[PDB]
Amino acid sequence: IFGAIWPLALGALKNLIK
Repeated sequence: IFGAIWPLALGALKNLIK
């Protein structure tokens, strides 16, 4: 599920800033 972990890595940032 590597292709599913990258898309989540970008959300981890938007969650910290918003």
